[PDB]
Amino acid sequence: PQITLWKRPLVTIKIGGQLKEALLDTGADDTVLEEMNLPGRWKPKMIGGIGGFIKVRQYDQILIEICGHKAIGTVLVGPTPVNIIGRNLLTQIGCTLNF
Amino acid sequence: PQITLWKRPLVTIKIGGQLKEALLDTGADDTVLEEMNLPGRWKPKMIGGIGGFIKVRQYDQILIEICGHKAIGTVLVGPTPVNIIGRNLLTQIGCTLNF
Ligand SMILES: CCC(CC)CN(C[C@@H](O)[C@H](Cc1ccccc1)NC(=O)O[C@H]1CO[C@H]2OCC[C@H]21)S(=O)(=O)c1ccc(OC)cc1
Repeated sequence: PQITLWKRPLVTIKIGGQLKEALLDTGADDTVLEEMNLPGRWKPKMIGGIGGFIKVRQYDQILIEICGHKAIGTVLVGPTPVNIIGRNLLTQIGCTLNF
Repeated sequence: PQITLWKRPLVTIKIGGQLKEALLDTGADDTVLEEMNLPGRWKPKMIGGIGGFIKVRQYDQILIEICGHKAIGTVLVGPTPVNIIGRNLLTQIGCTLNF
């Protein structure tokens, strides 16, 4: 689809068999989701945003479906203010900016 | 143009007579620029993201040229690590997400 930006670009995602709402965030290198239980191993990492750095759990090679488009990649889980889909997954679904 | 997301979507902008590099950021409600001494009146504001909040100065009706596309709206200035073009201006240059 072509998504205009007068509203937040929010979409439904499916991860770990659960549906959630997430923000398509071209300003994020990485995908960061709010606290949740994910299966598999994870390593502690740190990521920085506009307000500083936070501790996150890094899950590698996680299956995640975005508007019916499948992606498999790194998902960070931690105290982000909102679920964000970053470029590591936006590229996998073929997302581009156009103007 | 069409901008892929393999790398950060940085573009050249013109504001207050200065050329800068800024992120085309669908996840940013508003436009946030690195510290700079703009003239005119402002009002204080706080914006939050990963890591918490930062204090910024809100200037209204600021002209920004984004890849030759003119836009005028609210611009926040503060200790951001990156220049961020948000949805308030992205809509004005006809920017959409597409996948
Ligand atoms: C609340 C949604 C989201 C933060 C979750 C909003 N951000 C825009 C993002 O695109 C920032 C924009 C951003 C980019 C780079 C440095 C600081 C901020 N990117 C970001 O935080 O990404 C992180 C996750 O991937 C990593 O790659 C970038 C940093 C990591 S923001 O910078 O904090 C922000 C921008 C405008 C605004 O106006 C109301 C309010 C908040």
